[PDB]
Amino acid sequence: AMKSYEIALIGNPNVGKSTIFNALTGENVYIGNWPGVTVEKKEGEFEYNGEKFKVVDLPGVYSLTANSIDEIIARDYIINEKPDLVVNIVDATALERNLYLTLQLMEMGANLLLALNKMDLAKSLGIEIDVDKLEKILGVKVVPLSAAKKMGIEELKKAISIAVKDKK
Ligand SMILES: Nc1nc2c(ncn2[C@@H]2O[C@H](COP(=O)(O)OP(=O)(O)O)[C@@H](O)[C@H]2O)c(=O)[nH]1
Repeated sequence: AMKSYEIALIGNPNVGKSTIFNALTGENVYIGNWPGVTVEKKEGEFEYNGEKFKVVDLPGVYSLTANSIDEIIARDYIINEKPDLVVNIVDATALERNLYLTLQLMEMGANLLLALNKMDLAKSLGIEIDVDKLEKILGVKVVPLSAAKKMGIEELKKAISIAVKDKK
């Protein structure tokens, strides 16, 4: 009946991935781990419009090399599980370093959406981001938000429903 999609959340540690995951899924959540390791695996889902969205939280990583079991898990999933959409959660207060992962993600031909979190913190720290320039330079859609202050989440949901169609 209801059409489904699979989306993955990935970014550096401490960017608000857990906060965004909870905001998107609420009570619909299973918590376990990846096979044979003590790396936590969070999965949940939300309904938006008439469509259903399975959300997998990938391990927080700084790059997608193979220097850790986390990078391995994350890379294996992105490439071999082929999610309809990778939501790359990026911290606006440390853009440069967050974008290292982003570049690798683009390399892999991930269907990508950029969630530029912590806009409040950046503003309060005097950090300026030209979101439009960023969107332009990367050729990826950028959704500014502040998940901890419950701002932009709805915007994000909408952008997700739109971005998954870009896998076709
Ligand atoms: N200022 C601010 N803090 C945030 C935001 N989102 C998350 N945080 C805080 O950043 C810290 C780490 O967030 P968390 O979701 O646990 O990050 P994760 O490690 O990427 O999963 C927590 O203290 C959050 O409250 C935001 O939009 N603005």
